[PDB]
Amino acid sequence: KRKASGPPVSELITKAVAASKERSGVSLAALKKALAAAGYDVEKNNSRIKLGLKSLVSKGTLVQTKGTGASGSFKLNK
DNA sequence: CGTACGTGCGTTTAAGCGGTGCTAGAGCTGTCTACGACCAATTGAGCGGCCTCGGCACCGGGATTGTGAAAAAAAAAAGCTGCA
Ligand SMILES: [Ca+2]
Ligand SMILES: [Ca+2]
Repeated sequence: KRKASGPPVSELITKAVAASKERSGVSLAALKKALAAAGYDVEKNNSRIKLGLKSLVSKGTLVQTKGTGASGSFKLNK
């Protein structure tokens, strides 16, 4: 009955947190802190989270509404 | 990407061919009467009509089923640890 709680951590989650936010939103900075809130402070995972972007359009998971140079305002169904 | 098929060879097999010999049975002919058309009178089954009353179509409201997204929780690739 204590503090730590958070995510399931991959493309099951990049699709779940982007959908677990009630509405649309920007960048690596929104998605990672929702994914690292439990206590696992970000170390080497920084390249691993970063990679997910081409992996999502190539495998067809999130369309990006906004964003250019490692920024991406990712969408699901409206 | 792996191998199931096609091609082409030499070897083996029995189909095909002609002939003979045998006789089952196909198919023809004649006779004869059981059987089915045809008939008229008889009459009852099944037709149209007509009435009724319970099954079922439709409704509303509740219980149940099944799908799908998220959130959590087991379970394996991706990183490294000193040992030996
Ligand atoms: Ca005859
Ligand atoms: Ca009737």
